[PDB]
Amino acid sequence: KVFGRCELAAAMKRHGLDNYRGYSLGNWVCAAKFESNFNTQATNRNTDGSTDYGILQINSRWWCNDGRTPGSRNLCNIPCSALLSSDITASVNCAKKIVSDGNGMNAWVAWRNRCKGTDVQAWIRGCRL
Ligand SMILES: [Cl-]
Ligand SMILES: [Cl-]
Ligand SMILES: [Cl-]
Ligand code: NA
Ligand code: NA
Repeated sequence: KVFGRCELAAAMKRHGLDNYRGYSLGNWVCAAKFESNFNTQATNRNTDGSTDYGILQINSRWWCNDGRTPGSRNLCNIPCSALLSSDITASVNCAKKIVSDGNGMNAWVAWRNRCKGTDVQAWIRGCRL
């Protein structure tokens, strides 16, 4: 599914991401925009052979099992394909683990480089929330 900006904001809010670990909703929307262009089906391979999945580009090296990332962890205890669903629940639940692991949203390179330090509230401006 390709979410609209406000549609995703509302879904993320409903799933408890607003202010989760201190990160306002606009951070999460911004991260999703630049990680996946709001596309739940986005996948991208990494140099190391892991792959990033879904709207938040969660990495099979650590977070999910895709069966082809040898020696990797599955800290979210999910098949990576679950992160591609139109239902963002699995992505959100796994993102909550990631963001809680000590590094905050710096786990998401696009967030670091394109959202952090910007007016992220712009990403939810105009949305009925
Ligand atoms: Cl915000
Ligand atoms: Cl694997
Ligand atoms: Cl933090
Ligand atoms: Na992979
Ligand atoms: Na994801």
